[PDB]
Amino acid sequence: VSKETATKTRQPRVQMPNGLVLMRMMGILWHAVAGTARNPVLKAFWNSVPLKQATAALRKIKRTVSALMVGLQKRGKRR
Amino acid sequence: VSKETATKTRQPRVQMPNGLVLMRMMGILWHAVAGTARNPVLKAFWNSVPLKQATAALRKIKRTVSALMVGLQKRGKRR
Repeated sequence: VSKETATKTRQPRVQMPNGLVLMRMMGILWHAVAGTARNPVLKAFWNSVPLKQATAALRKIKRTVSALMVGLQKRGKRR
Repeated sequence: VSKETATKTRQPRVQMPNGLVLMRMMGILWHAVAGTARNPVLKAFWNSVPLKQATAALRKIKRTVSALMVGLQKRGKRR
């Protein structure tokens, strides 16, 4: 549920599947470095983030975002 | 100065340099879908934002952030 994902993002006890948490970790860090947001339990999990497994997601999820970006451009001109 | 940029994130009159404003657009836009925070300044910038040229610039930065993670791995084990 997208409505749920939006609520779970930046919410205490973000203990969810690895494939889901690793899809929000960098998002939070993006604003954490230059902005705000620093939850105790979040920090603990972040300090426990694997090395190789992190890069594996970095080179995967980011590609999908790029694919969709160009994908929508293919349907920019209809009719 | 991260402390200086921090208070500029999601702040009105965010007329930052090309590479700087893009970094903000690649952050707040994500939160706008997974939460909230939709400033007219960003909406206007995104409205007139390039399509084909965007993917290229974004991918360029996507590499750097991922390279940093791998770079830290080479310094995870000190002595």
